[PDB]
Amino acid sequence: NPLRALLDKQDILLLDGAMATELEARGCNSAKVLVENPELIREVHLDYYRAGAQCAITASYAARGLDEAQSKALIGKSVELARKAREAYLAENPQAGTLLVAGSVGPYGYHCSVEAFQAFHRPRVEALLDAGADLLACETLPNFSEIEALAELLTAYPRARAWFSFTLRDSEHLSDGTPLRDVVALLAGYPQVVALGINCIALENTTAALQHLHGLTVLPLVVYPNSGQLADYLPQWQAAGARLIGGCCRTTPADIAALKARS
Amino acid sequence: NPLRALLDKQDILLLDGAMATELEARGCNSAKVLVENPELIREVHLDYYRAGAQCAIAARGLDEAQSKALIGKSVELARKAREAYLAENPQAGTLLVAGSVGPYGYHCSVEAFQAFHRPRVEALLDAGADLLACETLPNFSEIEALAELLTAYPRARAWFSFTLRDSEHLSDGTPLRDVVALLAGYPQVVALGINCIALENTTAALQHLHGLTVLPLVVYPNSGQLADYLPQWQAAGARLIGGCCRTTPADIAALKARS
Repeated sequence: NPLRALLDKQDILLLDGAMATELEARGCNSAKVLVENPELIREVHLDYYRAGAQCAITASYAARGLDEAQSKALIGKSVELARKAREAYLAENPQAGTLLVAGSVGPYGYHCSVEAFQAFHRPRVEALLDAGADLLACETLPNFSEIEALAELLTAYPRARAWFSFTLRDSEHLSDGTPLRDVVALLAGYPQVVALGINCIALENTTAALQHLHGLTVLPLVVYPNSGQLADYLPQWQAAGARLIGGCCRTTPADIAALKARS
Repeated sequence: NPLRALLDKQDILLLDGAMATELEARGCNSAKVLVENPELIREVHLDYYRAGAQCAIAARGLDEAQSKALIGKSVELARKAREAYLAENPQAGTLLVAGSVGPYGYHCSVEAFQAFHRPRVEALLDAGADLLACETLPNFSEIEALAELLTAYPRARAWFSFTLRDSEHLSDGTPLRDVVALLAGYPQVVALGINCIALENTTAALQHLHGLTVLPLVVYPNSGQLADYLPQWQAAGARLIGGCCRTTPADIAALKARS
């Protein structure tokens, strides 16, 4: 468990934020930057580590024209860059403790078979795991059937660890309508899933959602919503069992810096 | 870009001058005036706008939420004078308020520089500054940290002005070709130059930078005429000109005339 070392020493584990915002500042215009401007992506990760983030989440959301062996080299490269920045930060501040790189697995795109979802995600899971991600961020998941497929797929790789974050229709249901009490009940049978929560969601919908999950599981809860203060919710969220906190769309290293201070 | 509107119409953008001189004239004797005499500071800014300036430019028992209200207030006052001036003479064009970001005064970590400057940057930006004056920067490492810190605020725009050891090196010894090469990778940095410097050290410095970038150069040195250098400086790529220590609205008035 990559989270056990940290959660035994501190109440809050800090995540990073969006990537696009920092890149826009440096004059960027999706996975072209991994080839043409890899140094920028290296620097953005370094900034978040500096602002106080303890876990980095990867860039570059594969491509038309490449086979699936080229895609993994691309996907893997984003993990490598996050790793380079981490080493760089550990050289600067040796007293910074344990830092992690999380490889991202976003949603498909609907209704598919479990095996259809598994064939789709398997390239990326292996690419991220082989590249050296400490854990897998299964995020922005709206579909229950797709959730099953990912948790089953993970069992093929015994050393993999992951969290599962979802999008919501309301405070009690997935975006596809599935009741949260079923999603939790499912994932409870999967020890590899080490954390649960929500992301890419509006701020004023986060707390109720967390509160509901808070009653269904004592797994560390994960929260990183979109920008409007984000650091102002940290008390409510922590009380709702949230232990991994960061930001999504429209967030910058500044929001994470605010979080560091409030913890 | 706050500067394109002005730089598309005129060769020279006028900055203001010192503050202490005008305040001394009105009978002042660090942040006591922001709370006790805020009207005075409003007037000095109004005075500089009249003289021809187009751009206007502390905890101890206080927490950092109070400091930002103080720091923010100084931008607000400059904004009030601007509205006051634009009510009086509406045909005066576009005027800007620049929030100041001074030096750490050495060696600190990048994160230490960023933690130090983050309160003030957010305070100025939230208060409504049009751009940030990163001035009197002697230290290269502190310069990096600041350019990086700025990327956290995508809509922020800034200029970077430095102090020098000679005409080719920062006060910390770093060659200017390194400072320029670095800041060239940071689009938010919209102008470069020098400030708080002796008059007879300005032109050589500008001439060197002139060969390294075509960004608008910023110059505002200490008092000795300051307006007498305006041709030399403009020829050296300078487009933002004003004064620093010991300068008064008179020096800015002189510049207005010579352009």
